[PDB]
Amino acid sequence: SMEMQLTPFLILLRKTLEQLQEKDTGNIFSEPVPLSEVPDYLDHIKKPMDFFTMKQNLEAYRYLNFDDFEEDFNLIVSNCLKYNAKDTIFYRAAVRLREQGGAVLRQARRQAEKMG
Ligand SMILES: Cc1nc(C)c(C(=O)Nc2nc(CN3C[C@H](C)C[C@H](C)C3)cs2)o1
Repeated sequence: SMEMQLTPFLILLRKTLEQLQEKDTGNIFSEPVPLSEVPDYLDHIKKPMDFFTMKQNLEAYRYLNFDDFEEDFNLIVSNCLKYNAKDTIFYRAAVRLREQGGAVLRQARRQAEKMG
């Protein structure tokens, strides 16, 4: 909501972001894709995203509603599916992250709705 207390909501986002990052068992989503090793990445991906950047956005108060937070998580997944071939560790890991992050987000959204 417009008038909900922001600090409980941001603590919820911090807890949720930690739970999502814990699903990065391949350790490929928690820092920006290294452009020095993937120099054509921005030719394909318009909005890179990763869990460190999400933490920066959170602490800069760029997430004022739950949907924008979830949209950036979804970008981590969709960027990875888009850039990488299906028969890669990266692609398979993005599918796993989509599956595991979904339950985290469903529970977190229920908590966010109770704050409005
Ligand atoms: C989700 C995704 N899509 C793509 C195309 C990639 C990708 O190329 N990841 C890569 N990681 C590395 C190595 N990694 C090691 C860490 C310890 C630090 C961190 C900055 C770099 C090289 S390339 O990841």
